[PDB]
Amino acid sequence: LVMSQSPSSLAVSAGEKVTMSCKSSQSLFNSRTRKNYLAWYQQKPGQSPKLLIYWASTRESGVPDRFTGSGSGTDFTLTISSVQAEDLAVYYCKQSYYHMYTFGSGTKLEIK
Ligand SMILES: [Co+2]
Repeated sequence: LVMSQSPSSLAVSAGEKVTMSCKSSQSLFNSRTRKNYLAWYQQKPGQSPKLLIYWASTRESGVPDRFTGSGSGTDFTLTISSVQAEDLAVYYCKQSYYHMYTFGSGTKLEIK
């Protein structure tokens, strides 16, 4: 199961908005639980990953609503409104539909 992300890199100014995509090779929706098993992680310079959103659109505790996840099946999106300098990082989507979870290659976000 391959996880494809785009674009590879983004360079924007503070206050702008960005949208990144994550496409799964197989549908990640489960009709029994009615949940898309797709998560988004934020990885800051030299640190371990931080879970941001799970079940495609549900935010973790303390995560600002500037971060918005959406999509279902095979095509997902993570949107960041009014980007801030602190958001500088690499964002990864991760599927937990199968035993062995899989990560996408990520989208690097840099602030000008
Ligand atoms: Co999930």
